Amino acid sequence: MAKGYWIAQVDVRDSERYKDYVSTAKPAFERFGANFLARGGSVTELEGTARARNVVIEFPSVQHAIDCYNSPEYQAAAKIRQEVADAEMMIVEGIG
Amino acid sequence: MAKGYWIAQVDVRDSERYKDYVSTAKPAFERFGANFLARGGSVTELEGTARARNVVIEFPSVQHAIDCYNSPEYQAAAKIRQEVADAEMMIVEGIG
Repeated sequence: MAKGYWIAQVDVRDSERYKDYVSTAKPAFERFGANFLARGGSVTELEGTARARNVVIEFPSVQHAIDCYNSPEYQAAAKIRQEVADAEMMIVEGIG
Repeated sequence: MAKGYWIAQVDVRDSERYKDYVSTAKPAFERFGANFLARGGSVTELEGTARARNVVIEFPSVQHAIDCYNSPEYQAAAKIRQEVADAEMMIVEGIG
Protein backbone atom coordinates (compact mmCIF):
# COMPACT_ATOMS: atom_id res chain seq x y z
CA MET A 1 0.00 0.00 0.00
CA ALA A 2 0.95 3.63 -0.36
CA LYS A 3 1.27 5.33 3.05
CA GLY A 4 -1.42 7.71 4.33
CA TYR A 5 -0.19 11.14 5.39
CA TRP A 6 -2.42 12.70 8.06
CA ILE A 7 -1.72 16.42 8.02
CA ALA A 8 -3.17 18.73 10.67
CA GLN A 9 -2.69 22.50 10.77
CA VAL A 10 -3.82 23.91 14.13
CA ASP A 11 -4.15 27.22 16.00
CA VAL A 12 -4.79 26.38 19.69
CA ARG A 13 -7.31 28.60 21.49
CA ASP A 14 -7.19 26.91 24.91
CA SER A 15 -3.82 25.23 25.53
CA GLU A 16 -4.80 23.57 28.81
CA ARG A 17 -7.75 21.74 27.25
CA TYR A 18 -5.69 21.02 24.09
CA LYS A 19 -3.44 18.71 26.08
CA ASP A 20 -6.70 16.91 27.06
CA TYR A 21 -7.20 16.21 23.35
CA VAL A 22 -3.58 15.20 22.75
CA SER A 23 -3.63 12.66 25.61
CA THR A 24 -7.02 11.08 24.75
CA ALA A 25 -6.20 10.91 21.02
CA LYS A 26 -2.96 9.06 21.75
CA PRO A 27 -4.48 5.58 22.21
CA ALA A 28 -6.17 5.87 18.76
CA PHE A 29 -2.92 6.96 17.09
CA GLU A 30 -1.07 4.03 18.65
CA ARG A 31 -3.76 1.44 17.75
CA PHE A 32 -3.57 2.47 14.10
CA GLY A 33 0.23 2.61 13.61
CA ALA A 34 0.70 6.40 13.61
CA ASN A 35 4.30 7.31 12.81
CA PHE A 36 4.77 10.97 13.84
CA LEU A 37 7.04 12.78 11.39
CA ALA A 38 6.46 16.37 12.67
CA ARG A 39 4.41 17.53 15.64
CA GLY A 40 4.37 21.27 16.27
CA GLY A 41 7.97 21.80 15.11
CA SER A 42 9.51 25.04 13.97
CA VAL A 43 7.57 26.37 10.92
CA THR A 44 9.18 28.33 8.12
CA GLU A 45 6.46 30.12 6.13
CA LEU A 46 7.52 30.32 2.53
CA GLU A 47 4.37 31.44 0.79
CA GLY A 48 1.17 32.24 2.61
CA THR A 49 0.39 32.30 6.31
CA ALA A 50 0.73 29.03 8.26
CA ARG A 51 -1.16 27.98 11.38
CA ALA A 52 1.16 27.79 14.43
CA ARG A 53 0.93 24.03 15.12
CA ASN A 54 1.53 21.63 12.21
CA VAL A 55 1.44 17.86 12.39
CA VAL A 56 2.47 15.28 9.80
CA ILE A 57 1.71 11.64 10.63
CA GLU A 58 2.62 8.66 8.45
CA PHE A 59 0.13 5.74 8.64
CA PRO A 60 0.66 2.33 6.97
CA SER A 61 -2.15 3.22 4.52
CA VAL A 62 -4.87 5.80 3.81
CA GLN A 63 -7.34 3.30 5.24
CA HIS A 64 -5.34 3.10 8.50
CA ALA A 65 -5.48 6.92 8.72
CA ILE A 66 -9.24 7.05 7.95
CA ASP A 67 -10.09 4.29 10.42
CA CYS A 68 -8.05 6.10 13.10
CA TYR A 69 -9.96 9.35 12.46
CA ASN A 70 -13.25 7.38 12.57
CA SER A 71 -12.45 5.37 15.72
CA PRO A 72 -14.71 5.96 18.77
CA GLU A 73 -11.61 7.12 20.69
CA TYR A 74 -10.34 9.62 18.12
CA GLN A 75 -13.89 10.94 17.53
CA ALA A 76 -14.35 11.65 21.26
CA ALA A 77 -10.94 13.39 21.49
CA ALA A 78 -11.78 15.45 18.38
CA LYS A 79 -14.88 16.94 20.13
CA ILE A 80 -12.44 18.45 22.59
CA ARG A 81 -10.11 19.80 19.89
CA GLN A 82 -12.97 21.31 17.86
CA GLU A 83 -14.03 23.45 20.82
CA VAL A 84 -10.48 24.55 21.78
CA ALA A 85 -8.72 24.95 18.43
CA ASP A 86 -9.12 25.81 14.80
CA ALA A 87 -7.71 23.17 12.48
CA GLU A 88 -7.69 21.99 8.90
CA MET A 89 -7.08 18.26 8.67
CA MET A 90 -6.66 15.93 5.75
CA ILE A 91 -5.22 12.63 4.57
CA VAL A 92 -3.03 12.65 1.43
CA GLU A 93 -2.20 9.37 -0.24
CA GLY A 94 1.56 8.76 -0.47
CA ILE A 95 3.48 8.07 -3.69
CA GLY A 96 2.93 4.62 -5.23
CA MET B 1 19.46 16.15 12.78
CA ALA B 2 15.71 16.80 12.39
CA LYS B 3 14.27 16.43 8.82
CA GLY B 4 12.63 19.34 7.04
CA TYR B 5 9.11 18.76 5.71
CA TRP B 6 8.28 21.01 2.77
CA ILE B 7 4.51 21.01 2.54
CA ALA B 8 2.80 22.61 -0.47
CA GLN B 9 -0.95 22.98 -0.87
CA VAL B 10 -1.87 24.02 -4.38
CA ASP B 11 -4.93 24.73 -6.57
CA VAL B 12 -3.80 24.74 -10.20
CA ARG B 13 -5.45 26.95 -12.85
CA ASP B 14 -3.26 25.93 -15.83
CA SER B 15 -2.11 22.31 -15.58
CA GLU B 16 -0.06 22.59 -18.78
CA ARG B 17 2.13 25.38 -17.45
CA TYR B 18 2.10 23.79 -14.00
CA LYS B 19 3.89 20.79 -15.56
CA ASP B 20 6.57 23.27 -16.75
CA TYR B 21 7.00 24.35 -13.12
CA VAL B 22 7.33 20.71 -11.93
CA SER B 23 9.97 19.89 -14.52
CA THR B 24 11.92 23.14 -13.98
CA ALA B 25 11.74 22.74 -10.17
CA LYS B 26 13.04 19.17 -10.39
CA PRO B 27 16.85 19.76 -10.65
CA ALA B 28 16.63 22.07 -7.54
CA PHE B 29 14.79 19.35 -5.64
CA GLU B 30 17.45 16.80 -6.66
CA ARG B 31 20.35 19.08 -5.70
CA PHE B 32 19.01 19.49 -2.16
CA GLY B 33 18.10 15.85 -1.35
CA ALA B 34 14.28 16.07 -1.76
CA ASN B 35 12.56 12.83 -0.88
CA PHE B 36 8.97 13.04 -2.17
CA LEU B 37 6.52 11.43 0.28
CA ALA B 38 3.29 12.57 -1.37
CA ARG B 39 2.83 14.38 -4.67
CA GLY B 40 -0.76 15.35 -5.47
CA GLY B 41 -2.13 12.00 -4.20
CA SER B 42 -5.85 11.81 -3.50
CA VAL B 43 -7.07 13.93 -0.59
CA THR B 44 -9.51 12.82 2.05
CA GLU B 45 -10.82 15.99 3.65
CA LEU B 46 -11.36 15.48 7.37
CA GLU B 47 -12.00 19.00 8.60
CA GLY B 48 -12.03 22.23 6.66
CA THR B 49 -11.31 22.75 2.97
CA ALA B 50 -8.23 21.24 1.32
CA ARG B 51 -6.59 22.50 -1.88
CA ALA B 52 -6.60 19.85 -4.62
CA ARG B 53 -2.86 19.20 -4.97
CA ASN B 54 -0.84 18.50 -1.83
CA VAL B 55 2.85 17.77 -1.81
CA VAL B 56 4.92 16.50 1.13
CA ILE B 57 8.70 16.53 0.56
CA GLU B 58 11.17 15.17 3.13
CA PHE B 59 14.56 16.96 3.06
CA PRO B 60 17.69 15.96 5.06
CA SER B 61 17.12 19.08 7.25
CA VAL B 62 15.13 22.33 7.42
CA GLN B 63 18.21 24.19 6.06
CA HIS B 64 18.27 21.91 2.98
CA ALA B 65 14.60 22.72 2.35
CA ILE B 66 15.18 26.50 2.77
CA ASP B 67 18.24 26.51 0.54
CA CYS B 68 16.23 24.66 -2.14
CA TYR B 69 13.46 27.28 -1.93
CA ASN B 70 15.92 30.25 -2.13
CA SER B 71 18.03 28.86 -4.99
CA PRO B 72 17.92 30.77 -8.30
CA GLU B 73 16.79 27.53 -9.94
CA TYR B 74 13.72 26.94 -7.76
CA GLN B 75 12.92 30.68 -7.63
CA ALA B 76 12.82 30.76 -11.46
CA ALA B 77 10.48 27.75 -11.57
CA ALA B 78 8.36 29.29 -8.79
CA LYS B 79 7.53 32.34 -10.91
CA ILE B 80 5.75 30.02 -13.37
CA ARG B 81 3.81 28.47 -10.51
CA GLN B 82 2.91 31.81 -8.93
CA GLU B 83 1.37 32.82 -12.29
CA VAL B 84 -0.75 29.69 -12.76
CA ALA B 85 -1.66 28.51 -9.24
CA ASP B 86 -2.69 29.55 -5.74
CA ALA B 87 -0.50 27.90 -3.10
CA GLU B 88 0.45 27.87 0.55
CA MET B 89 3.90 26.53 1.21
CA MET B 90 5.85 25.99 4.38
CA ILE B 91 8.63 23.93 5.95
CA VAL B 92 7.87 22.17 9.25
CA GLU B 93 10.77 20.76 11.28
CA GLY B 94 10.61 17.00 11.89
CA ILE B 95 10.52 15.43 15.34
CA GLY B 96 13.26 16.15 17.74
